Amino acid sequence: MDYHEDDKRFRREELCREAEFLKLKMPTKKVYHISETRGLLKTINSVLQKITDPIQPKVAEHRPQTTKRLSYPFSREKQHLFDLTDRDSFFDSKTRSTIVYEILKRTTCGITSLLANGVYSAAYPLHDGDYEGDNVEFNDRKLLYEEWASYGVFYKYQPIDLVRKYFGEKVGLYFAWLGAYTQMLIPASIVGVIVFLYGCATVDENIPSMEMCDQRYNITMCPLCDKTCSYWKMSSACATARASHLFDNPATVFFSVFMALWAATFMEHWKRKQMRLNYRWDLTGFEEEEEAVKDHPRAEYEARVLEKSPAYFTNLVSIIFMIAVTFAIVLGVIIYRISTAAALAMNSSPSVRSNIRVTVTATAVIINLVVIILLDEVYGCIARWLTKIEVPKTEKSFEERLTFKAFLLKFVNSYTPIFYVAFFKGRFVGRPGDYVYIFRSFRMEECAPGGCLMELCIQLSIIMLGKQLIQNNLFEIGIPKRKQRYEVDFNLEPFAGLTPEYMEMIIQFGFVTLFVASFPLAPLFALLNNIIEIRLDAKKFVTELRRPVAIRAKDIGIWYNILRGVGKLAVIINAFVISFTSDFIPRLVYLYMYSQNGTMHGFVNHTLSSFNVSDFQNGTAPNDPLDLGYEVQICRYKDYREPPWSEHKYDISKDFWAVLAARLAFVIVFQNLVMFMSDFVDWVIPDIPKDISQQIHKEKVLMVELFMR
Amino acid sequence: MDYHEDDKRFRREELCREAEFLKLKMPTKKVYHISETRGLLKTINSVLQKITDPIQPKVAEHRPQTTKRLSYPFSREKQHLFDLTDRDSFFDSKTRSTIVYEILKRTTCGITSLLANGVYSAAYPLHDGDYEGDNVEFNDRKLLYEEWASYGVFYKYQPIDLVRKYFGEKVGLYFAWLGAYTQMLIPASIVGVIVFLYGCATVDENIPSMEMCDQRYNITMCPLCDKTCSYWKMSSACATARASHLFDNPATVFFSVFMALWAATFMEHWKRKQMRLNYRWDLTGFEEEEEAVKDHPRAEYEARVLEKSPAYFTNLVSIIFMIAVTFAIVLGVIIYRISTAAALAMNSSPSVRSNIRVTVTATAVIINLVVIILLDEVYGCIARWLTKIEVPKTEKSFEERLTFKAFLLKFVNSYTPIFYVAFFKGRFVGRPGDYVYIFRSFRMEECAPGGCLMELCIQLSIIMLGKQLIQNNLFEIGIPKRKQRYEVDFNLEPFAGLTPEYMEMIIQFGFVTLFVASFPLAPLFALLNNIIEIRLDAKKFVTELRRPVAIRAKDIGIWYNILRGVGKLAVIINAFVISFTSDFIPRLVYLYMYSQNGTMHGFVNHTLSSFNVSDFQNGTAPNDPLDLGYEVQICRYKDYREPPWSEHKYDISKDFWAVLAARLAFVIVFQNLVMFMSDFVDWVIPDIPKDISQQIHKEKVLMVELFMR
Repeated sequence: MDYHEDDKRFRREELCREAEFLKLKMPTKKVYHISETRGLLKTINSVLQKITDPIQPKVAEHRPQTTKRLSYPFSREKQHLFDLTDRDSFFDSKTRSTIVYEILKRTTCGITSLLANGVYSAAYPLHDGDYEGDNVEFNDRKLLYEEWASYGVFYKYQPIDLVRKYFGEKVGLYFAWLGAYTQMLIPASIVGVIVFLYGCATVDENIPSMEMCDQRYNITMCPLCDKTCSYWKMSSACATARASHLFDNPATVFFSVFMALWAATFMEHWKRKQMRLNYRWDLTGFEEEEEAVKDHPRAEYEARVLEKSPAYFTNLVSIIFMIAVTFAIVLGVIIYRISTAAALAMNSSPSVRSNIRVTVTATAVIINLVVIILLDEVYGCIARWLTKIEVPKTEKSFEERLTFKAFLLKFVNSYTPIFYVAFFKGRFVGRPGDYVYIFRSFRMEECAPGGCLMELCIQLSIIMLGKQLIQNNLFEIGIPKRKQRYEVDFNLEPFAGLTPEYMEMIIQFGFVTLFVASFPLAPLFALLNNIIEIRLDAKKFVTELRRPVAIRAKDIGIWYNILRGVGKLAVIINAFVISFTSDFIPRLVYLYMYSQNGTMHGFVNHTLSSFNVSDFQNGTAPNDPLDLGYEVQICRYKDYREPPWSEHKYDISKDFWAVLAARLAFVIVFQNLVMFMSDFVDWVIPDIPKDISQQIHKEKVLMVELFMR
Repeated sequence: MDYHEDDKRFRREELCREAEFLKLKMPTKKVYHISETRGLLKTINSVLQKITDPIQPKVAEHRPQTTKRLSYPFSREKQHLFDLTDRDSFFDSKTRSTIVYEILKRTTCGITSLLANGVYSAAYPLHDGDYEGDNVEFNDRKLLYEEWASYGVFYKYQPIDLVRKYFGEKVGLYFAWLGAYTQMLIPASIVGVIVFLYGCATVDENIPSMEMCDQRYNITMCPLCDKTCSYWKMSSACATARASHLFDNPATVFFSVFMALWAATFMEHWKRKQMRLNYRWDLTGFEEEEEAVKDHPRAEYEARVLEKSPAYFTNLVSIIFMIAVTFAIVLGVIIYRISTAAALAMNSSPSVRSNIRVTVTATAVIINLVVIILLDEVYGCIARWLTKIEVPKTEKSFEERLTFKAFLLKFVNSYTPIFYVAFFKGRFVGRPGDYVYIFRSFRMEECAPGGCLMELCIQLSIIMLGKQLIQNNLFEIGIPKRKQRYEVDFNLEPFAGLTPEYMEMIIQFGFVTLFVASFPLAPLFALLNNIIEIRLDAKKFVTELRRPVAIRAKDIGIWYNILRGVGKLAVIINAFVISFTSDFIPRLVYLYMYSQNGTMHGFVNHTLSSFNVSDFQNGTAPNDPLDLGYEVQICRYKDYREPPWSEHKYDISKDFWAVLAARLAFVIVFQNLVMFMSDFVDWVIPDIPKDISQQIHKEKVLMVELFMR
């Protein structure tokens, strides 16, 4: 139980005589405006503040805000500056705490650096009543828990107006945006599953997968290892071919075009939605620059340079930042190197001959992801440290700049293994004549049997699927870190902002639009993550957290630029994934230039290249030839080269240049047309809606001609 | 001589009784506000209007505008709504005519459709005094002629403030923008001439031009005609090789990168410049939509549909518009076809044997350009007609939409021959085994001897150089169409807007940034056109034209979007001009893959392909073999194919695929990096300047704290 107050205060009861000395200076300044009262309880005492009327419209008229009017045309109230209710119970606790907090910022000797100084420990508004409990008299928070934050009701809409009224415009703006994201993922997921099912239908009626799964060929490949690997049948490893056609379907290209156009129309939908929201709440964009106090070490260094009586050191630490990005890349690839080398060439010790080499990939990805998740906090801390060194101007500039520097780091270490696997995997190894040795002592890396697409898909799928669960489970074992009202809310967690909360969503959006070329069904997994995530966040904002202060923002700001950036980067990278990785272009080239008939047959016989086994470099031979055939005289590998019985052997063939030319041509055409379409749907859909335009115009007319009297 | 009036009126003295009947209705409405007086003179009488004071600040306070204040902080006067001069001679004739014109628009029974109706013939403000003349008492127009509009003083700066004060914000905005364009062309031209001179230096020290100009080879090419052409020496046509190296220099690539970055920094410079101009004149962007009356056939069709008691027919005529664009393309190429066929295979008749075939190209381009310039007015008239059929909403929407539809047409017919020559010229012809016949009766077109770059350069150079002169000279032979003050100004030309005046500048900007890949030195020619053009336009606005009405705009609007569009389109098209046309990539491929040494030699011996002359299709042989050599057994052509003594003959060789792959790879890399750099310099340079920001902030502070008293 309490009376009707606004903002709390947590002092620390017992240098320290300076803490208690200066501690009473601030409330003497607070006698002038607010009516404060304090109390004594169990362990450490607290200070209380209550607003009185005759200064509250003084501060409410200090700034221009809108409140509901007296008149109402066409079944809806209108808004104006400050008049025509007169109840003395119409100021919401959100608004009351907002005004009180503005008085807290305005006077100083600010309370922010005073709070971080050590004299005060916390400064937070309280909430009315309690979530759930017994016999509460219709709490608003209880209503919000009963309608929004429970797992039982997930499929019903966001009650966005109530959450705006109770938590403020920023939090409500976040949940509104995530609502729009999850709502836009529905047709993306449905079309995703349609494309995957069309992949499932045409499995047993294609040419390449039959020709790989066929018996009676006795065709043998080159050993793909240095020492301890033998020759192997094409018909042996044929599951990966079946799933390969399940993923590189000629409908998946259509799905990629659909996804780029989907990202663009998502941007349009959200611009339109925040436009109508900024109608419904506040539209006056004349927010005062320089109003808030500056970041205090700029004042401290201004005292230093003021004693001395630079714009170069920031550029120097920007170069330091780029250095950090580069070794973030190469350290990422090093970590993938170690993870692939979790268990290499271990066949000599057990002699049990399992040699399945499938779960090895799974351990590589899992151990890999543990290293990413552990490294991520480190990169965040380096970001805060470096940005702290930079000494920016204000609070807003500090938050913006820190946001950017955090995002680059999480982008890099979160997407570098997928870039390594999708592109640079099995390209740089030579012919069986001469292998490319790294560290000048052993071979680089061979591809997966039948294509390096499977590692991409099962690696991608459990990052996007399981990153959250591995993060939540492992994060706690790692040591990461009649009752009175303020004593309840003191024991809650503090509030830290929304940047660690937006960040995961932007990266997830990356996993959607950056790799749906080789792997469809991705918006499905993002949706299944998303439904659980939104309600988990709601339960976090109600249960485990104290109230925020509700600073009134008008748009999310930087995150829209980051989304537009990722959504524009998507196109070129999907072009390279379709052309290079997906093995789609050699099928079309073989269907148009080397057909020998109408349709394709012997595509696999076209790709392979017939090495002569007598030409290894004295020790790169297989150790024990397995002799599945009686003997073996020639092995085959897939690199488009000429057979050895021609006068030139092992050189770069004609077909390599032909297929390379076709691949690059597809990159040009795809990138240009999809840039044009994505710019087109930007141009077509109006950023402003009609209803808001004519509705604010009608409101302006009725306000003026009702106002002149 | 006159007294001090503002706006004239031209009636038509003698159905007609309705003209004189309704003609007196408007001045009876004008008795209420303005003091009008009329006169009688020579041929057809006129009506005069003079403003009086006590209604003039009524209308000046009807709208918010800024006028100079009384106070001045830091050596500069400030501005505010309307107060604190009080002279009754401080309203400029521009402003007085502006207010009078607003009263002319506001009351109706509008004067615009009344003017186009037939009752009134003209309605124009007059000017003070006269340009030049004898013993004038310091005319402002005389000052402007003496300082700005004369050819004698061209190199001195634009007096932009005076022209804003005397002609208004729109005209001054035009001349300001063109000033920025011409000023930005200086370093572009200097770097252009540096690149051309670097081309001039390295002529006699290269490999390919020596190898073409060399004697002692006796190498012969295939005849390049159907019947009446013989075999020819490579050393014969060697001027075109020399100039070819003069144009496809490996420094010209650097110049192309410089030009894309130049276009982007031009956009930044002009955004910044109109920002400071909109500081100096008017910054309140809250201009009233729907204030002006609507376009009258929308009211007429609203009367029709109002009797009946569509949004599809506009889409249908948009499809009609796209049809018009397509046959504008193909008609353009047809016209080039005719112009190339101005004199074809005429060698049979004279038997004089000149056969120079150089001036033939010149006649093709000249006749071509006559056809473009004659066709251009037709396309303009179709644009006005079609847009008239569309029936838009307002005047502003009509001007915008007509602007767009005019620009597409002039873009298409102005750039289609250069697109045909640069790309599609000599690509589609086959090998000497089988030629590609168009119309199924005769051959398509061969390339120019030694490269199709010369036709591009000499065709481009005289369009951009001579289009203006041919337009001005031919345009007049084609029949294209004590004295009192208003009788002087009646005999002047009317005013038609700025769209035919912006249009030539945007197309010229196209000729700069769209084809500096194969042809440097282009900003030089644009500069030489430009200096003459700006002063010719100034002399036009002073001498041959009556005054405009000075509608206050705040930016050029649509033309900035068109400039950004062209400047963004420049990159991809420069990539294709460098890669495909410019013959730069085969030099690099030969320098890296078929070197046989360090540097290049025998590049020409590498390119040619050795056809066997015994394999023509019974009549495609040369008619009379010229027999410059005793006999001839093999001819050579440049198409990357295999010699006939191999088991495969005349097929597509390896080198064709290799060079094609290299070309497309260059297109990808160039387009992406130059998009990134052009986006980068957009991001770096601040769109807002510092001085304007802090200066308007200081003005706001001083205005408020000076205002509270």
